Amino acid sequence: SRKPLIAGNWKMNLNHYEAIALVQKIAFSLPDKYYDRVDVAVIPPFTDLRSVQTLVDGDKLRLTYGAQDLSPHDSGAYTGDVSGAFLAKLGCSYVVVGHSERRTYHNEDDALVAAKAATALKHGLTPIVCIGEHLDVREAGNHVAHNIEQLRGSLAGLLAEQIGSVVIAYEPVWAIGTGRVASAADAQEVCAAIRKELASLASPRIADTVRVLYGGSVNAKNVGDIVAQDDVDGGLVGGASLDGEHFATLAAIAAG
Amino acid sequence: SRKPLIAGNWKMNLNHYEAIALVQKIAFSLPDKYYDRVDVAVIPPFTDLRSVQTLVDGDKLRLTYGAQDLSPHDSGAYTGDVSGAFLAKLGCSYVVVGHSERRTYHNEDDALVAAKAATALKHGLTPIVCIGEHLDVREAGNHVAHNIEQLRGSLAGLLAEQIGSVVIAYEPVWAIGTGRVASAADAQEVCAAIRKELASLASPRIADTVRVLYGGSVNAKNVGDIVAQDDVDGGLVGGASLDGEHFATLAAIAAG
Repeated sequence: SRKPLIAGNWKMNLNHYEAIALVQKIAFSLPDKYYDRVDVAVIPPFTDLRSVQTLVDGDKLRLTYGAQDLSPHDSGAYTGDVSGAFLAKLGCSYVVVGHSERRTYHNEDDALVAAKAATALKHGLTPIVCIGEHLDVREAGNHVAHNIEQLRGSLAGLLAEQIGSVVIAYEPVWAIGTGRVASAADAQEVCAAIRKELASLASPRIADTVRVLYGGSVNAKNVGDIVAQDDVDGGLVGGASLDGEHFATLAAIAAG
Repeated sequence: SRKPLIAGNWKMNLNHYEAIALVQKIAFSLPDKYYDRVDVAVIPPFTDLRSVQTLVDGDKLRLTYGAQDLSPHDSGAYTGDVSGAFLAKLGCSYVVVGHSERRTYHNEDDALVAAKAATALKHGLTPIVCIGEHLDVREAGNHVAHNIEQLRGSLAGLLAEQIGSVVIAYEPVWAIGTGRVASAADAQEVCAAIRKELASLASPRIADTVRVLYGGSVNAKNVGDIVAQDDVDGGLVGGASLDGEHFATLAAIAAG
């Protein structure tokens, strides 16, 4: 089976002591037994990573953590940018690449996302490679093909075993601020097509190991229907990740 | 007089262990008498800031520190981005805005830089507002005017009193990787024109308090000539900032 993953994208929220308080809310809210059945990760801003790392390692917590971006380069004259080497040294397990906010606000195209994914893997990090279509594509009925094409572009250059080392997240961007709602069936249709394409880019065996997460709006009342879907392996969670009790509840549901 | 400022832009270099080692080397290397004569700051990657804060505060160091960028927003759905609220809580004194590398690699324009400067000030941070012309402009002889227009655009929206709370850095981008070399006289020409413009944008009294740094190649061989100039108040240092002894040496020279 694929072990489900519930990863909380905090976005640009929470300072370093707020970070510690949130991680403690989660740790003290989620019964230990659940970790054998679900992987649970927090994804704080860069500036919170030291604080989270030392809490998680110092208290031997079973939650893992990650970052929200990284440079396609390893080091050098890139003022403002953060290397995957730094994230690795901090013990990060995951790094989000290609989030729709970065694609939109920061002009990140598929090729850059692919480069970031490769660099993540060079530093032993698991990239969470995000894809998803806008409402115009969805309305045209071309959402499956568009997602496949975006996946191919965002994984370009990766070898089959490298594909086996990524996570994919499907963001139904067409359901953000448009008033549209993505159903569990909508999620399953795309995540099934993702897995079929991964089987081509790698192998069926490898595609069957890759976690494909839902990255739309997740809460306690919809998470179970979504993660119950055959090809959906968890969630890249937005706003609910900032409420420790709520986030713990998502993890418990995804576990069983 | 204006007290000189030597600020070390680490760029995308040094993990959190290396950051600690470097700051301790700097503190070991720079005699305490020098801080009454020069202000010294380190500008690490985001992921090193907590580590640097705890060392500075716990060792009661006289060096200060800052970050290499920030969002124009305070919080929200900006995956990957870092808030000036976070930087303030980490005890940063400075934040670099509009570094040439961000203008070139990340498409930041003067208006974005001005918004970042304003947001830095809202969080009690001193923005280091970077400007500088590329080779084509220098080769045309229009460099002063180009810099003054960039300065005006990169400080747009700031009130006269807020201009008193910024630092300016002149980057001779035309001499960065081109084979051209900027002299101390070249720095003084632009820095004097920057101050003249600050006198117009703000007032002559405010302009005489604003630190204007040189942000080209600074090393132990040229720092004295640079800081000797009438309108140059220090350096935004690159690669020499990564060697604790060398960096301490720069500060010592800048101090007398």
